[PDB]
Amino acid sequence: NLAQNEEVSFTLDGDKFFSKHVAVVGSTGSGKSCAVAKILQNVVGINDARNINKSDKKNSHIIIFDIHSEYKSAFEIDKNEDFNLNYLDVEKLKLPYWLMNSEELETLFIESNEQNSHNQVSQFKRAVVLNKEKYNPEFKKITYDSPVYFNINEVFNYIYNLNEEVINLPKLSNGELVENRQIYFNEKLEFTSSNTSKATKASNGPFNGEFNRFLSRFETKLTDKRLEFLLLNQDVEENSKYRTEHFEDILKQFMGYLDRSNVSIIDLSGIPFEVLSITISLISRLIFDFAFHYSKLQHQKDELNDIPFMIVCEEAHNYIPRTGGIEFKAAKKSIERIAKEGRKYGLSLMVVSQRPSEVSDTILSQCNNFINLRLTNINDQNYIKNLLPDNSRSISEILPTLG
Amino acid sequence: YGLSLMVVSQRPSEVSDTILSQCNNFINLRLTNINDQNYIKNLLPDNSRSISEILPTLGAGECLVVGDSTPIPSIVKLELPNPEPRSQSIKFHKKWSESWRTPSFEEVIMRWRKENG
Amino acid sequence: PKLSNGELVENRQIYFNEKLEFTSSNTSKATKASNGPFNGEFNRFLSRFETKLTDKRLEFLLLNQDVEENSKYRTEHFEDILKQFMGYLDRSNVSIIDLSGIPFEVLSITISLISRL
Amino acid sequence: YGLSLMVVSQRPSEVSDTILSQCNNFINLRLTNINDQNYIKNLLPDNSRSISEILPTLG
Amino acid sequence: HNQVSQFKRAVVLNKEKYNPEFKKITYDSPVYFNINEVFNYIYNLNEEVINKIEGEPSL
Repeated sequence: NLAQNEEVSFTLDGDKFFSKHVAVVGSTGSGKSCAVAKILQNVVGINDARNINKSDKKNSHIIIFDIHSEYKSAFEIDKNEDFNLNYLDVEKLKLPYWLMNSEELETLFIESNEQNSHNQVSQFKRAVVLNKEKYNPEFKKITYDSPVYFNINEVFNYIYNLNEEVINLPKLSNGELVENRQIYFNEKLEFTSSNTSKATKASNGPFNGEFNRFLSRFETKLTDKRLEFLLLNQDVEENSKYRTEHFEDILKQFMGYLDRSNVSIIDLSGIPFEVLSITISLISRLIFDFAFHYSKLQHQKDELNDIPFMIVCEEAHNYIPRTGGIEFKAAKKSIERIAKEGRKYGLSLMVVSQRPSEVSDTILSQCNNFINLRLTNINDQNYIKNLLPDNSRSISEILPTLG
Repeated sequence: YGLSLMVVSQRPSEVSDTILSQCNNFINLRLTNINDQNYIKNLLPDNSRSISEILPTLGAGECLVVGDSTPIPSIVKLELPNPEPRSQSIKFHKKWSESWRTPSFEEVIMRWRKENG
Repeated sequence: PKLSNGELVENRQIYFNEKLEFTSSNTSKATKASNGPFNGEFNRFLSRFETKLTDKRLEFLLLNQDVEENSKYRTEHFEDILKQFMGYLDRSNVSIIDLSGIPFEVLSITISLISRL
Repeated sequence: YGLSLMVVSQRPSEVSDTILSQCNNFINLRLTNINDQNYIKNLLPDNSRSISEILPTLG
Repeated sequence: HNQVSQFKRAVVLNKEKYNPEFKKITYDSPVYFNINEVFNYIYNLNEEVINKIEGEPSL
């Protein structure tokens, strides 16, 4: 209802509002979360804690990137009204680590708080691609960026075979002269000493004595409970139940199609600050790929997307900052991917934030609708007023005077 | 060498000045951004800086022409093209008014990889 | 440079045809080996370069010459190409260049190429 | 997280602007430096600019 | 740059040696690291001499 007159009903053009990006910024105390929740209940069909869409389930799609777990009650209703919510907390989230491109894998495993040693990134890359090839023989082209299943434990055991003491033709001190190195992944293995010689050379490995602390940090990662949502600890059966043929199931639970939930909250409260960007980028990349393939498949029949996706980004000033370090590179890349393109393939981003003066302009300059609440910071006011397509003596004077 | 430019932009304030200043003739439609207003005012010749104040008020289908080719600035009404230009954009609201429609979510994943990758 | 099999390479030009395996660094005198000036300095460069080559959405650039029949194109495959942009093949008077499906990170490069041509 | 700031200074033009802008309420005593008064005026909420002209006079 | 790298390396080494139980020994970790042997570590790096006699490895 209009602020000036409470009897007149105020309405917009819905087809021109959600189909394009919207920026939602403001300040604490003005109910910015209040406005977001009201718009969300209006669009999904929550009215007076009751679902209008009882008999039939409307095709409303929403995925939310939550960092507080302060939006669950915005859609948690009594069960009798049949409005299910796909609550994806840190515990229930299942994101395989083998659908993960080169940069993300390297940043997750290889990158450390120190300076890396030579011939470490290359060796790990070779181990991962070789294990991908070994586990997936059916697939023709297997590369470092190929999303195919592999075991991180086998790669660790390969790096655990740092201790080569018998070769600088194979000379391995397993059995007598074992040739194939594929047994490296199966077991940790034990070799003999260097105080011996034969027809060939029996001295230290070319990589000998250079991965030691890399094994220390790496195995520390392999036994991390906070990172349990990557299915990293593959020893347990449930972590190994998901395979290349199971890429289907892990993606339904993002779309909520496993439980036909119109709203899919992805609660990222327990995600470590070191792996948050990788998670955001992976989810964004897979959503964009799904939308791209889905749209391109339907061009043959001469119609566009049937299931549009709507993504909201709770305080996105963190992972797409205006200025920042290398921590949030992949998240920025993926959010830019869905920002610049996604109108063609059926994707819309309603980014929400508290500080719009600290969010990257490469994503803020593309929202065709804005709902800004009360502002207290002057640079916030100036930046918002400059970004707004229409501001003529009536929009530039109201931002601080809001209630 | 037979190359001249004509620029089409929603926000003239963001296009680099290295080209917009090279334009001699202008087709100015309705504008609602003060920065665009001022930037256009600055680039326009002084002969129309008085009539240039009408830019926030051009009705639908009306454009203001300023430059050398026209003898004097004028407001020209433009006839609709035939066939009309249309973009196959997706509007989200009607697709959200329908029931749940499964993608069958199999052939898309098959299309992810053309043969094997 | 010394190969793993021991054959010294006199011409580096063999690198073009295939990849080659080398020997290991040794501090002794009978088989002394030293790392090259560019040893291990292109690992991230190589990874990103393979990532760019293996992209399926960038097929218009014809980057996968190794397995596809994209090596057919030559210096001989030429100005009949140029006439496609400008429309002399079908005698089209309007050269519309749609760039909706082009991925965003290669849009500027393609625009620059067409403009310079 | 349960931590807040109540900033105290005599030269607001010298304190970094990226914390003073975080302050929501103000306790303004007499100010005699014009460069500080202009800053405190520009940082204040709009409803208080008219009443803020008392700062040089408060005693 | 070399000073920063050497100092952080020495601090990490001392922190790891004196705190074996902790795993993610980082340069910001609030664990004990004595400065006398860090200064000594810089001293010995500044005065180290490598042996290049043939046969034995260069240590």
